[PDB]
Amino acid sequence: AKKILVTCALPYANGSIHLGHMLEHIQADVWVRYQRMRGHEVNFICADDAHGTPIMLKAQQLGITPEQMIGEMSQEHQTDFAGFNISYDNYHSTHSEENRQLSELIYSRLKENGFIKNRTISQLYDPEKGMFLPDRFVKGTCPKCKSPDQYGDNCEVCGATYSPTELIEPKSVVSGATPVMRDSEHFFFDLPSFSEMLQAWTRSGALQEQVANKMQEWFESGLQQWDISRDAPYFGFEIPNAPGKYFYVWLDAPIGYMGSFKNLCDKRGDSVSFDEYWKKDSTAELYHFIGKDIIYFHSLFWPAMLEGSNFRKPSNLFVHGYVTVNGAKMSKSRGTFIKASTWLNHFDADSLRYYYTAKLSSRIDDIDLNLEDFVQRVNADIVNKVVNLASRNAGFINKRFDGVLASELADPQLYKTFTDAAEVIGEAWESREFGKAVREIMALADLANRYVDEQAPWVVAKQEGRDADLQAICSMGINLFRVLMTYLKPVLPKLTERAEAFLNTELTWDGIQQPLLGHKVNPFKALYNRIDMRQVEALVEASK
Ligand SMILES: [Zn+2]
Repeated sequence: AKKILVTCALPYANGSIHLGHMLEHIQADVWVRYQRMRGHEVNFICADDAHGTPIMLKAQQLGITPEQMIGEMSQEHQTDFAGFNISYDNYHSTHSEENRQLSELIYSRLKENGFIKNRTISQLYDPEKGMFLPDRFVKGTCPKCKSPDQYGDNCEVCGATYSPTELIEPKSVVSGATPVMRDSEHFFFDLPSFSEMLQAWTRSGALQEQVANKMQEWFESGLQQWDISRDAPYFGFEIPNAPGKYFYVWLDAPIGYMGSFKNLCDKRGDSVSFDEYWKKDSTAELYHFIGKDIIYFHSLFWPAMLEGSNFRKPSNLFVHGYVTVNGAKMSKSRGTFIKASTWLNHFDADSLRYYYTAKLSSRIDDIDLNLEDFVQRVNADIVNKVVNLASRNAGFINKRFDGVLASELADPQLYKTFTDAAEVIGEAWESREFGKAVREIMALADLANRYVDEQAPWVVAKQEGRDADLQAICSMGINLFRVLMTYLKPVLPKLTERAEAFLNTELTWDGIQQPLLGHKVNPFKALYNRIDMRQVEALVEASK
């Protein structure tokens, strides 16, 4: 009955999708698929974050327009996400008319409401190229240790940090020219005016405890005003009434959440849903799945901007930790910085979806992809626990019973044990306690395989006169498989499709209450094959 709008953070347009992005998009997709299974109206919304100085400069380096470059990367990203079955209702771009109109609208309301301040700043400027330089486009000699060729605000030899204005013999990374200090008028969002409102959000109990604790540190330090403008030359949207000034990504990137939804509504010819979801009086739910590095933005700047422009605020923020591989941050030299596209050359999507889901929880702790454990766990749980219930039983049904399952459950009390677990498992999906859900599902899978072992169909099948017993045993196992695959349907979309083809039925959450009786199933080739460490080694080699 609920109306739910769910986002993931917008991938930056100047890098390929990697396993860190995939943790976030898979986590959100599992949640979204569960919510759809429970009958809710769900809109899963994302987009590429496509503006700014690094994008402008990279396109100039490539000798193509920024529009061409971001279009190519948007296609690459969407191809990768589609390969992992991320079920967006719309994937748009911050470089869009919807985002331009919403950025202009929000800015105009913030300004009319007194929340935009003008301030003159001083920044390093490349007088040959004719542009202000972000810190990382200034290089020079470390003032402390005198090491040459250091970039931005820190030295990678001695570890010192300093303003780039302290670098010795500074050079523009863009042109090689010596930069100079130049003043410019910038426009700032008066975030400190929302401090009391934001403090009340933190105490409310909606947010992850770990997230609320971080916000307390930020209130202690004191909220600052945030620059929302950039000078030309820029790739982005110009500020009304301010020639030569553009919206900085702080302002336009999250508006892409709104612009992507507006695009979806407009393409559908739906003239009511945008306001229904984003007006202050909305009864729809708004959730953002994000990582640890963007908590401050989404918990402080973003709700303040929405409040100040007369829009509703997020219902909650769902924050996850970082991905590690083999216990450490992804490492290019070790081949553990793994692209989504590369992953799919070696493994299917369901394997990684399962592995991350088995590790995920409602906390912000990091998620480790241990590659040895990945092989062991996929083979143990998918191949040998869940799919085994179908593969060990379906042959007898197809070959000796014309594909027809028994007319009654052999063990109705065991079946009820499995259906009774739906409440706790669904609550675990709902609360983002994914690891708890998987543990419960796999405990049931162990109980199902225990049942089959106890009945010993490989013995019954060779014994004269026991056809009916064999059909009963094997049909019971297949019905337990039906239930387990329903619980795993948010996690394993492709395996689920194969299971539905075998079972001749769509799997629905409520459908488990009606077992398959006197019901024709289909033959299948392997539903899921084993993986091995040779494939892991190949993936690692390919990623170096
Ligand atoms: Zn140094």
